[PDB]
Amino acid sequence: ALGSRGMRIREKLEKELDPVELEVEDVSYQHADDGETHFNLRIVSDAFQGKSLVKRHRLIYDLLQDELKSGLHALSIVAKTPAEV
Repeated sequence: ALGSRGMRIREKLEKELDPVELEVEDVSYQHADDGETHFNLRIVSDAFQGKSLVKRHRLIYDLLQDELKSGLHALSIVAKTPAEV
């Protein structure tokens, strides 16, 4: 399935957000093993309660910043609470 970066991204989000639903989709092929440069993320987590869309976005970027500083180019983020699905 996922390459090494994809697996790290999934594990980091699982560890920090304990999401009820999590999808990590490598879409590097759309922009270019293709490099693991682009992922779509769909995360359903309690941790987003009370946070604006942009705050949720920035939270995820912060958690994954080490990837962004070493080959990860873009993340497309859908971040919802269980109450929102």
